[PDB]
Amino acid sequence: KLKVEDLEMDKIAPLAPEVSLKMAWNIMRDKNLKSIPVADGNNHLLGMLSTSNITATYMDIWDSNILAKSATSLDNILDTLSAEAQNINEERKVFPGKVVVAAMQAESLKEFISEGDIAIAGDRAEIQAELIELKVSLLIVTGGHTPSKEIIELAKKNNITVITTPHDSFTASRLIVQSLPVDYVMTKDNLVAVSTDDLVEDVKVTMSETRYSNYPVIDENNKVVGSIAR
Amino acid sequence: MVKLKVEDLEMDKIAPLAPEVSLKMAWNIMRDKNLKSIPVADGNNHLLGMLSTSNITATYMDIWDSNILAKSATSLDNILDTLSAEAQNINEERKVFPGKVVVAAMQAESLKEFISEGDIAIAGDRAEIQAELIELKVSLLIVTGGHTPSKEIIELAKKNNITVITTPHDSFTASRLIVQSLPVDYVMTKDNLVAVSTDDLVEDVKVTMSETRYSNYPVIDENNKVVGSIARF
Ligand SMILES: Nc1ncnc2c1ncn2[C@@H]1O[C@H](COP(=O)(O)OP(=O)(O)OP(=O)(O)OP(=O)(O)OC[C@H]2O[C@@H](n3cnc4c(N)ncnc43)[C@H](O)[C@@H]2O)[C@@H](O)[C@H]1O
Repeated sequence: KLKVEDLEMDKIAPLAPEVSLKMAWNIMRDKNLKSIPVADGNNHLLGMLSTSNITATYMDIWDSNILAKSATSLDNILDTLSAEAQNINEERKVFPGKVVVAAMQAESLKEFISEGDIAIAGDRAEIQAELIELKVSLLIVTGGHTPSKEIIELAKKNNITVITTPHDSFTASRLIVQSLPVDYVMTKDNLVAVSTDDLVEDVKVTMSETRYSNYPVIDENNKVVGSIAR
Repeated sequence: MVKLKVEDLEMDKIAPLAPEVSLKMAWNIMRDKNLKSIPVADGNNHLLGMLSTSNITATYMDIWDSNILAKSATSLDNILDTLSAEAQNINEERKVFPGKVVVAAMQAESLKEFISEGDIAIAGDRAEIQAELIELKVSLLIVTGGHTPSKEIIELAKKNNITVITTPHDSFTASRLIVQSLPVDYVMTKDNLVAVSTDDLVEDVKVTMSETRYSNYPVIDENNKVVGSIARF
């Protein structure tokens, strides 16, 4: 009897779970993939990423602490904003608060911005200093202007991560969402894969139900070996 | 020979989207009706194109044209809906907002170096800022925080014919949401959309479907009205 491993399959390089949506989307376009598997370091299938996932994330109610819940990393934020770090709290993995644009006056920031927040700000030293004083978990300086040495020093002392992006505040706000790791967004449950072990006749029965265009293929050990079209 | 035509097949009747409908509204309809795509049609219900999550993603993920409101002729209505905003003044002779979207974070005097006649400015409660934005002849003033501006500012707007609206959202949120106001016809697949006609023979549509491997195809009738959608066999 003919098994799935006897079928020719599409080759498919899985995404790591920690890769940004930005990186993931660039890969999906580059290969013309509507969806792509996500796998761990041992190549075990973790989930699947598609533009259905990505759009739902963008269109559906934004959790305020989404960076925290996704455990979005600094490297993800830095690549996504084409940003450079002027100081890093190297003992922090996770940015716990909400993302806020520091559009206000310095004296007013207290009311909107609190400890652990991610603050997007411009090139005003006065504003930066106050955000540092408020213990934002992350200060994102927009406009491409790296803060003064004084500000950098204040941040070193307080262990505030400070980065600078060339993008203005509107664009940075749009971009930051694309920092999210794929594992936060992907389909995980009732992902339908097929095993190299499975009989084709049985797989026809399983494809009958589901209606998807593509199914990742796994081996005896749950490792991602490819995908096949219906 | 009597041959099976598309009209003989089972098809999904989908009410098509009007082209001016916002991405936000489109997606709510799509998500509700469990669609992965949805046809876009003109007033005579002729096919203009198709919307999928691939179009939407590509547009949302592309941050490179700060001028997309202009290029897309996004309507004030769409923006109002998307930002749950209310208008305080409207320039009735303007259909199009021609500049760039910009968060007005700076101090009043500095606004003039980033913000330019025709721009779309996202601004806070500060009346000083609101009035400089109006003097700079922004095409659209969006006030954040649900802070409907003062009667003074509204009258300054009236005089200079600056459209002004107010959203409950803060500036980060307004920035993140505003691209959802784009009309579907800016975003939809237009070129190389593959449709089938009711009177097409199923035989010949089987070939077409093998040449292109899309999962669904819009069906148009013998007078070119959108009559629904058929699944790949
Ligand atoms: N006639 C036409 N002419 C011109 N252009 C056209 C066209 N038709 C479509 N296009 C354009 O081209 C794009 C791709 O077209 P299509 O190739 O038709 O793809 P699709 O059906 O829209 O997406 P997909 O194949 O992933 O849907 P599925 O049910 O498998 O999966 C749906 C979702 O479920 C999830 N999923 C997928 N596989 C899964 C699995 N094995 N297990 C669990 N979940 C899975 C994924 O999140 C996925 O997003 C479209 O976005 C559209 O813009």
